[PDB]
Amino acid sequence: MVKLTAPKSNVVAYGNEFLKITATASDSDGKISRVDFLVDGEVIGSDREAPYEYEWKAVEGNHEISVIAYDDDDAASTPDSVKIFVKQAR
Repeated sequence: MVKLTAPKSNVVAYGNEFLKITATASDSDGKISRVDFLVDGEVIGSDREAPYEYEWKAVEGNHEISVIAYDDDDAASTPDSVKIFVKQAR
């Protein structure tokens, strides 16, 4: 399983500034190999070690941020996601 811990849906963010995405992940059968971080369904990057975190260069407008945990068989969890709105670059 995976849980998105940040950001919240009301996060204040601006274009071209970095937004931190954070997630927990765990698995009672075997081991989490990585957590992928997604924006609008596109993988922006991965983290292989807890605490799982990524920074995204924010782009203005509506976006959905998600996380997917992958096990040792490289099998995917159901995603956790949040919808945000990124303001125009200052």
